[PDB]
Amino acid sequence: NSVSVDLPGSMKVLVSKSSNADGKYDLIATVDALELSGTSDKNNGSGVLEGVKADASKVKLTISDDLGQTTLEVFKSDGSTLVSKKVTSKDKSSTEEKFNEKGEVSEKIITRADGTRLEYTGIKSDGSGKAKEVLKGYVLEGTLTAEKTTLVVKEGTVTLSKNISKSGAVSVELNDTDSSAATKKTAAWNSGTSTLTITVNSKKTKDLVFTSSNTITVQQYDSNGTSLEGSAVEITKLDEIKNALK
Repeated sequence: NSVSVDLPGSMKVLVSKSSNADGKYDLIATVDALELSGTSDKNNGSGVLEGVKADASKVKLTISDDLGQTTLEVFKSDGSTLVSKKVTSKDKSSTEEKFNEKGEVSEKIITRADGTRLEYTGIKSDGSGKAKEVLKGYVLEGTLTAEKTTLVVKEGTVTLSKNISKSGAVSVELNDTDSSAATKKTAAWNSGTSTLTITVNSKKTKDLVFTSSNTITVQQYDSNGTSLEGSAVEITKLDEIKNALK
């Protein structure tokens, strides 16, 4: 009878070959040992399935009509308040949330399609909390407010701040408390190329590029302070960001 359908979020659903007397299709899925079941208006594996955890928490799997997105939710045993929600979007990125007793989000883990992550923890009712970005090879740490995420790396008297706005726009700034003009770093941000250019003693020294691939690269200028030299090097560990700030 049934037809297996592959779903975003590493799940499968079995949809009946034919519809019932009401025209509806039966859906069955097994998600981490839990058996979920439902009925659907459509014949392609989309719709709603429900079951329960061993501890009586309610579970619902919602598959969008075009199979592009899945939502896996856990609720209190009466089904009233959310406990956890995982949404896998059509790019196969995911958001995984936990909620407090009021249904307010207390943790949000974003896994980008490329596997890098934003981890927001200890989220309060104002949308503030702790923030981490998990990149390939290293992690950046900072805070979340309702206005932006700010991830901070410190080296000497330099503080590098990577900001991710509420709308997702990246900007980077550098601030150095160094008194000496021979050694003080300053930097300018180019939003078009996502590039922070560092200057010391009125000469450009380095370009730090925050790529659309969620990597950081560093390239030096010649001693003339005007032309780039060599080729950009991808950062592989936090120590190499610190090196770029020296």
